[PDB]
Amino acid sequence: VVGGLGGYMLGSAMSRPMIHFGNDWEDRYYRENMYRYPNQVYYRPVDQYSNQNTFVHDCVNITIKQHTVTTTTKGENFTETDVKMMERVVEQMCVTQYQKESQAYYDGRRSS
Repeated sequence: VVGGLGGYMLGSAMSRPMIHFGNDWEDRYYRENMYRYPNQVYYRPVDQYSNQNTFVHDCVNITIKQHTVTTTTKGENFTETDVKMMERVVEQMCVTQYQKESQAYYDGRRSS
């Protein structure tokens, strides 16, 4: 727990997507430095929620407050640029993550 976190669950596993920062150099810089960013995202269970917006952005909030602290406490030091790029990343991650947390719920709750 990040010294707060009301129960937050970690993700599953996703990869490096191919972001669209809309600057040529940004698309290069990320293509090299993408490994700095997390391979999972922290979410809340779908068990009540409403609004994909807040699922993704509270996920992005916490995750960019977790994989900072988790690493920024070991003497890594995330650049400003990395932090803003990581936003696009963890946003597109947690989009796909909520597709699991909704579907694995709504389909898991079938049985046979």
